Amino acid sequence: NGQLSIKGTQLVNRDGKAVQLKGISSHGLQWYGEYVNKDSLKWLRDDWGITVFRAAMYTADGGYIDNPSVKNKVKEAVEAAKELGIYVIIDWHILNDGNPNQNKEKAKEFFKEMSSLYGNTPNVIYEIANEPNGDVNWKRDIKPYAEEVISVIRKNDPDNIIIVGTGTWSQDVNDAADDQLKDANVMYALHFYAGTHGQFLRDKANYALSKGAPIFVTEWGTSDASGNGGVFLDQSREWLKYLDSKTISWVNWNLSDKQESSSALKPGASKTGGWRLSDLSASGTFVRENILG
Ligand SMILES: [Mn+2]
Repeated sequence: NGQLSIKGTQLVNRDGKAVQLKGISSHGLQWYGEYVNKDSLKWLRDDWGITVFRAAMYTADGGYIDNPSVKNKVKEAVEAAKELGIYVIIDWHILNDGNPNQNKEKAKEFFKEMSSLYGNTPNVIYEIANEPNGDVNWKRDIKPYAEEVISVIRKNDPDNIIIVGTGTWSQDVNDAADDQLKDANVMYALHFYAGTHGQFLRDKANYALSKGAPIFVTEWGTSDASGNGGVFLDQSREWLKYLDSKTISWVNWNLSDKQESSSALKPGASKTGGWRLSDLSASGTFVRENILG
């Protein structure tokens, strides 16, 4: 494992071999941070074979902007990841606050603090803006934000991977690819839902890679885009086959018992892991099967 770096569009480990990370994301830490602890992460490492865990620290909706103490759960997750030898994504999970400039001063302060703490920790990956959305585009809105935040992180952490979200809920990776950041260790987020997104979205990804823009799927669901609507296993297989075909790392949404199809767990499932297959939802079962391979 160790230090990650990027060879062209390909994430590699410190040995210089290609690596395709696979894992699962928390739901918002202000609501479901109870599922995020050294016990549950260890169980995911050991039972599911995860090699990456995403700590989805919402900014809006009772998240870090209104109550910053949720940052202690991010640090808990990072310390768990270090002890367990897995990667951890620190995800500044914008959504209702769809332009990343809305909370930019607080993001910069947050990332200054995290890079300062974890700037020598190879476990950590920064995801600086989960899903830009609304009338928010790369050149005008998302790129200038990413430059300022990357500049902060790089003062403390010169080499860890930074993943930058793209327009239309991290769909418009082609627009990023036409105006790339210069940072040597940047990747662009692509998010999809198996019940909603299809070939048009793969073609955008293909276009971005052909331009040298690396892609990492920090969030995808087996559901349609609402997160409910049942599970689309055929489409999900087709998407994972496509990601495999390009060695694209991915992180499923989401580890929680929220009552909707994209949640991996059924209500009542332990907060500290050790789940029977009857504790897993249809999504959770599929996702776990695919991480194990
Ligand atoms: Mn580093």
